[PDB]
Amino acid sequence: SATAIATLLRNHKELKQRQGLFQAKQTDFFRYKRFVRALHSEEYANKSARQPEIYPTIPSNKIEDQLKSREIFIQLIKAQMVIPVKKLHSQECKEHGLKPSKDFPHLIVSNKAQLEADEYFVWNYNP
Repeated sequence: SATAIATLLRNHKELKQRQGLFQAKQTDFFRYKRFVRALHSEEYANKSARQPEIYPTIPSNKIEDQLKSREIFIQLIKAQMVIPVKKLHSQECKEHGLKPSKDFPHLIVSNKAQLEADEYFVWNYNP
């Protein structure tokens, strides 16, 4: 179910996912709110319409939506298929013992995953 959702949304257009440098490998990363938009995409709606037993349905009441959206994403964090990260500004890479790249931002593991809108996450899963 964590695996099922991640497999379905791993490349979804609404993640607007970019490549960054994570522990020295090129890694896709995205903001939490754009993952929520993939949960509201029509792909997810049709798969939860047919297998609500695997893909949990997103209610329409706005606050049950928010809670069901984070419940789902927390399932991905616990399965270790996404990792919360910090996206470093270039001037910050020397504080962390890194050197900036022209083509990619540096990402480092984040202390806590409080699931705010623009929190960044890297994928840690390839189907």
